[PDB]
Amino acid sequence: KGEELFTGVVPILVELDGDVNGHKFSVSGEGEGDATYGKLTLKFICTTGKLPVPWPTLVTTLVQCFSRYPDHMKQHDFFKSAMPEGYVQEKTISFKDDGNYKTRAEVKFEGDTLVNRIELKGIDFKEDGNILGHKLEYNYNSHNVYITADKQKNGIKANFKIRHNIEDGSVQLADHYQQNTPIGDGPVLLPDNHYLSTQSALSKDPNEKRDHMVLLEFVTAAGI
Ligand SMILES: [Mg+2]
Repeated sequence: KGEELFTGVVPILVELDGDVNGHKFSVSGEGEGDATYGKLTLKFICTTGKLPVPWPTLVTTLVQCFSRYPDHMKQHDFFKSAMPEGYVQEKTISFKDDGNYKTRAEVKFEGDTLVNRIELKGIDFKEDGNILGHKLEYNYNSHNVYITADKQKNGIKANFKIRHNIEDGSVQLADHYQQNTPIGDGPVLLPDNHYLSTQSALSKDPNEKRDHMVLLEFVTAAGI
């Protein structure tokens, strides 16, 4: 069973390959997760130089297997149940009055390390919009990720709305439609309707000169 692999501190590697309106970029992330406290501590670096999109727009794309599922809700943890073979996570992120991100990721164990390999494709963004014009504040709000079962594809679906704070006090709504499917042919946990309560804190490393993001995240399952 997959939950046994998450009882302690597990190292994480995140690799993103992106293209937003022709602008190519790569992000490399390193850190660790401790599912017992639903804690994520990571440092992401833009390996290609300065990013053409704001760092907050990439948080949801950049490992829900580290969510803390209370003991009474363990039978509803799809994410850990798909491990070690892993799962495919596909998202369509629709930014209100702007373009969209279509992401495809494979989340799985590579030895004792949990890896998140992502391909991101962004299209139809406005040149001076909130995203390409870098008008988003370097912070993150607390959200609820509503999960439901997709018994047809032996996985789950998630529907949530992310609100990015704009520099003028307004908000940029980023509608998310998620779909997860297991890579392996082993039995997975099909959950009842519930949500993941998320809290994210963004910061910078004072000694780092490259474009980066330090992320402290806490994810807890609720709702049942
Ligand atoms: Mg077109």
